[PDB]
Amino acid sequence: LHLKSNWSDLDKAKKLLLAVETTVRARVTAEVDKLNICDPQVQVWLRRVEELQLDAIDEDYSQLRKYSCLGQCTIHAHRRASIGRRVLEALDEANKLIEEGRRFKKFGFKPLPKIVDPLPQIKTFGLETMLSQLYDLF
Amino acid sequence: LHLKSNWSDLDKAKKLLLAVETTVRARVTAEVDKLNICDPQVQVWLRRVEELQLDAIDEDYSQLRKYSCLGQCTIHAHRRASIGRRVLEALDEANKLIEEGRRFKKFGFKPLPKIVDPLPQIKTFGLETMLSQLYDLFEKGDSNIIGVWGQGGVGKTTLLHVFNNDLEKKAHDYQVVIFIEVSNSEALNTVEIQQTISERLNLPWNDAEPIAKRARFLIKALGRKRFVILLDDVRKKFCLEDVGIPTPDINSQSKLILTSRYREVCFQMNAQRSLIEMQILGNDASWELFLSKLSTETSAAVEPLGSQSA
Ligand SMILES: Nc1ncnc2c1ncn2[C@@H]1O[C@H](COP(=O)(O)OP(=O)(O)OP(=O)(O)O)[C@@H](O)[C@H]1O
Repeated sequence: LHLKSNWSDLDKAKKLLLAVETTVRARVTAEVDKLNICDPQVQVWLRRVEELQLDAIDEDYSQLRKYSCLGQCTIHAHRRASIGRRVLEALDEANKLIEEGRRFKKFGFKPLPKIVDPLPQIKTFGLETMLSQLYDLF
Repeated sequence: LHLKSNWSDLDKAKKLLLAVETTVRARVTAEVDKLNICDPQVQVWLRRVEELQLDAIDEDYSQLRKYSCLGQCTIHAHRRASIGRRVLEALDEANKLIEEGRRFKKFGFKPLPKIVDPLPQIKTFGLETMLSQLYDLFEKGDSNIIGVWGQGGVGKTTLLHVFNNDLEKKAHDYQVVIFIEVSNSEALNTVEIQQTISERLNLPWNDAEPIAKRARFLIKALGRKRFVILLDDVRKKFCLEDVGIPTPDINSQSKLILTSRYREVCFQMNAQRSLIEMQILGNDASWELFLSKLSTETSAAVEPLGSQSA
């Protein structure tokens, strides 16, 4: 019976993937604090991690466990194939994401300097006319 | 007969796994002592080690050893398959945990700086009214710069400490609260302030970076965060952009709180309309504070009521 072992491996992979995602997010947040934009590859990896949605197969396996009351009954044995393929797909996808996740070394890059750098914006009075004149000559 | 050899290998793996877990836990404890949070991967590994529960198969094999009286009898030979699979599963799982356990090199990481940094919480008396007033201007106030003035040593620093410590009770949208002690000099020692702000924002401090470039860097850094900076006892007018603090505007949710001994310098900070005068404590508050600084051998000589003594 490989289904239970594979689902347990999926549980371990899910926990370890949560740990890896937490570490990566912490590093990316540290880079962001330094005025740096997140690395595009790391952003794609984060998107794939967020879109994994292991909760769906978790609830699906729970629903099957509701009917896992008799192994002998086969009325519900048809959906075992769906679980058997989806759990394996989630497992090897998670393994690929883990192997990629552990490998990043850079997590950000300095963005190109902005077109305009903000300056102090102290409240002004009656400067509209001369500002318009400056725009006119500019 | 591979069962006995496999169980002996499981025993060796269990002992070596206990040793590995002890070493890893020692390293994690050392990292924790350094204010560092445990590495999530190491935490998951520790959880799996704790959830291994080799004692269960140990007792199960002992129960089988009670019936291990005859190899030939099939009465208990049925459970040999269960032992044969569970022992192997425990063995190769333990081997995987060992190979992973030996490989970690980092065991912790510096956590993100807290929303509020704790400050001394010396016991206060009769500060509730002015604390409520400070909250009123901090929340309702339409001006992002709040100025407080009063006589020297009337609790301005104490009010800032208690207010900053009380901010963690209430919920707010302010990510970072910064406490700055400007009264260290009248020459505006900018390096210490920049280091404090950089430390509070998890920024990597640099030694050879010029002051003006750092000021621009912090101005950009504070430009995306709703911050609450607490200047303490400012004594001369100084440009906020010079040190790196952006002057908050109505379009931003950041609030600036400063204290001073002089009304004029507070007026110079464009905080003329978030001004509160620090009134001295009342007679009842002064009396209840006075007892807190007296020994009972003296206090029990003064505290009791009813009987009147000089
Ligand atoms: N409500 C209070 N209850 C108890 N102690 C208080 C209270 N208010 C102030 N203090 C005491 O005042 C002492 C001096 O700090 P305080 O906050 O009064 O100074 P300050 O007004 O900031 O002074 P300065 O003008 O020199 O900067 C502290 O040691 C503190 O114990």
